[PDB]
Amino acid sequence: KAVDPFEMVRKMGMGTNLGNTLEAPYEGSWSKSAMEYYFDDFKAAGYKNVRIPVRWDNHTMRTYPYTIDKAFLDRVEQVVDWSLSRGFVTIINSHHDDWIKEDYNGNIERFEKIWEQIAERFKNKSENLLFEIMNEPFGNITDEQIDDMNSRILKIIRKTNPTRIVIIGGGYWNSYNTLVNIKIPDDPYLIGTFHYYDPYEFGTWGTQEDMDTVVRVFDFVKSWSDRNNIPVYFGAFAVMAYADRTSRVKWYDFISDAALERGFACSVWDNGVFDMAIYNRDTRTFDTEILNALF
Ligand SMILES: O[C@@H]1[C@@H](O)[C@H](O[C@@H]2CO[C@@H](O)[C@H](O)[C@H]2O)OC[C@H]1O
Repeated sequence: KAVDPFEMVRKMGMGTNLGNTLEAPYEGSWSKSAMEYYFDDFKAAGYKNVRIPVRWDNHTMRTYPYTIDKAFLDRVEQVVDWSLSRGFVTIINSHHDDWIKEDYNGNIERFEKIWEQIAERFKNKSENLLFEIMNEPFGNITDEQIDDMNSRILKIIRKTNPTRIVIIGGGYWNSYNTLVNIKIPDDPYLIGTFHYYDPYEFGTWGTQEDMDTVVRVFDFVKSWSDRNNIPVYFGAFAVMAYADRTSRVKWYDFISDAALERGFACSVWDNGVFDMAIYNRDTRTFDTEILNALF
């Protein structure tokens, strides 16, 4: 007996991303690196969870045995503990580690070793630390390889983390269609996550129709959720350009109302740039209007 996915999702509520930080090529190379006070402010702001993207590529050896720099693991643990110590449901993953998609067969072992070491190093963390296998799994990889990856990375995790909730891609959506996974691993500690995906990238968001599209997507995902008995998590919503200020505020308010109503847990995307940012890391102030739209 441990905490179950549905209980975890209800607990996660609305949260935030620590974007363009640990998933940049090197911490700091993009947005300001992680500072402990970030978490004090997130807490004071109402966030109930913090997703922490991480790109392991440049901190892991490029050749066998694919060891992760101890120094980097220490760094991620420091940031995780700041989050966990403040009561946040904390999520860590693999983000922008595209090398794995560029050659699945050739790089899957390095990906396993990476996950092997992560699971090991955090095996004793609170139940509130969740393992998200890979940020946006859909794309330049086959549906079979995606399924193979989840099964094997999940199996690695389970050896040292028997009951820790793992997050895997449940599907994605766009203005034309929604895709959901039918092939779900047989595990009692999984949460499904969906992101906006468009296989044909080759307007501006915020309209009426756009909202009708999302409510549609959300209802289908919800049906998926009830049918497969698996909670839902929108790990990075509101990653779009809007026609104007008033439209942006409206979208955050809408999206979060619709998700929380259907019992979905979610994290807003915040790249810390002042440009899809809600929290200013230099002034330690939030875009109050948006924060109120989320809660
Ligand atoms: O500044 C850019 C970031 O905003 C960008 O972050 C992507 C935004 O969409 C989300 O779905 C992705 O997860 C997130 O990585 O990355 C590139 C950077 O230059």
